[PDB]
Amino acid sequence: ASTFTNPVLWEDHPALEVFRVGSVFYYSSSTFAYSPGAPVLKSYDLVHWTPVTHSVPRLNFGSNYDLPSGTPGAYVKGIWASTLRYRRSNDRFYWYGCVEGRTYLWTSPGGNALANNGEVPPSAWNWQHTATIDNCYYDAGLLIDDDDTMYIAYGNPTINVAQLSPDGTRQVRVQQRVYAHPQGQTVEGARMYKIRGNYYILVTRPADAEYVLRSTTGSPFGPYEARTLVSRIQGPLANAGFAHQGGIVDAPDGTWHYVAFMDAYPGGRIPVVAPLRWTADGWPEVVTDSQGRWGTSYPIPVRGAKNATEGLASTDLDEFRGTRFSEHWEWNHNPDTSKFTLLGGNEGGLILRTATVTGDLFAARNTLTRRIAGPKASGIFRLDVRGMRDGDRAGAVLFRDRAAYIGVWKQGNEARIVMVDDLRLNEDGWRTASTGRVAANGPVIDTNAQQDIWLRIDADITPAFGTNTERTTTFYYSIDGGRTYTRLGPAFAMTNSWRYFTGYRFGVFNFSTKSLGGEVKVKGFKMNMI
Ligand SMILES: OC[C@@H]1O[C@@H](O[C@H]2[C@H](O[C@@H]3CO[C@@H](O)[C@H](O)[C@H]3O)OC[C@@H](O[C@@H]3OC[C@@H](O)[C@H](O)[C@H]3O)[C@@H]2O)[C@H](O)[C@H]1O
Repeated sequence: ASTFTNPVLWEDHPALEVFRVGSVFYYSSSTFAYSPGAPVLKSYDLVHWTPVTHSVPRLNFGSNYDLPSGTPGAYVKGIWASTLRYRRSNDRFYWYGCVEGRTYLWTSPGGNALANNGEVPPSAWNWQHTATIDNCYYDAGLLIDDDDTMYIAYGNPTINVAQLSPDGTRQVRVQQRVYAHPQGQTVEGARMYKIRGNYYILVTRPADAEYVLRSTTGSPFGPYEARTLVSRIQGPLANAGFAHQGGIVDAPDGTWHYVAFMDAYPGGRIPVVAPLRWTADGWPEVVTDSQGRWGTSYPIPVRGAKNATEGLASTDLDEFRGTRFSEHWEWNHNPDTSKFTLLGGNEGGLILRTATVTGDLFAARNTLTRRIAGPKASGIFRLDVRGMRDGDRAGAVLFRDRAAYIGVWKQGNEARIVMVDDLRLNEDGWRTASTGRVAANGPVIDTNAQQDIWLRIDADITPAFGTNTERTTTFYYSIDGGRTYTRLGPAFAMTNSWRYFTGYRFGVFNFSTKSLGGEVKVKGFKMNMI
């Protein structure tokens, strides 16, 4: 396939950093209070991406990341725009991110990637907390320079550059205000580069432009001068704001590409790719289509690229086998590890024991989530719910700050299917605004039905950002082994607001309104494109 179409991945992976090691491209994204945090995706062509690891296996940023006492928890805090690079000299990946005023470094060995055309064996990833720096590198962009000195560009509304110690664990020096926009416009989203002898920093003007800065002195400390890379460019997707932020990366053939993202709410922020050309005077420019738009299709960045993949694809059936989750799953806040187990053996399965007593889904620990692929997808959870106890509520949630679910309520000796809507957080502070209402009752389910209940969410995430239209999701259940599905409840209208940042997700939850002791088994999950 000699060309590709935008977007390259229709899944919420915001604040991307991209770089190349040998034959492999790596992409790092932001995850807020979702745990594990800071996913890493891998590609051979900048187009087909597979998740391979997460840089922060459990969030270590403070006790609120364990959701100890309900809303506002650490909702919409945690990992904002951060940065990742691979250091050849010690075969180590470095992830830095500022969270609530301190900067955290997590590192992993690379399994000798520099020597194996950039491949990291799946077993070699092993991320550990390596340092904390007592300066906030808001919207950090790491550069490992050609002489092995490490720098971080950061800031909002103006850009600073810090020099780190040789081991990357301490700040040695900061130059403040290496760039300020001359008309007082806010910039942020720094990514930092050393390209053919010169220093570049990419910054965004939220949320519609990207500037390229270049050091006027040839020093990493600048000062820097700017040119526009994109400003309010049209395409390649409608109703998804503007392509901005992101970063630039070289393919093995020496050609450069700009990987930006779109505000494709209600789905989230998704990556788009364009080629770059370099001017004779040493600046990069986006290659547009014949109409000056970010093109819907372009030549493939790598020809005859490897197609091999690690682990389960986004749409692959996941029966929760083995000892670890696939790279697609993330908990809402850190999980209580004493309250879930992956069963292993022939069948696998995930046991979710109730971990929180609450009437409020947003206060519940151990809600397991994953990204919805767009523009439309069905997510199906298969459960055994015989272990539910009085007051337990479990099910499949369309999860965000305006949420709905289809699930099972156990009251006394009755288990029944319900559809619940009007679950809402207040965008001003993220306290609960509504704990929901039963919008429809489904049937009472007997023990045989309880042993195999299938819960289905059909979500439409077709972009609607900036429009007056809200997309809708519908909910279904099966109590005949997935052979027949029955619709339950109204169509649920989804928010287009950007304030929660993360897109809508599919999730499975289990909590109690009375007491702990109950459990469900999640036998499987499947996402189908619809
Ligand atoms: O378009 C959705 C996302 O917005 C960008 O993120 C920043 C955001 O930008 C506003 C988006 O809507 C515009 O109409 C408006 O004019 C933009 O300002 O809001 C600002 C910012 O968060 C702030 O960052 C600095 C920090 O110190 C503040 O506490 C924090 O509120 C946010 O990053 C993003 O580009 C796009 O995806």
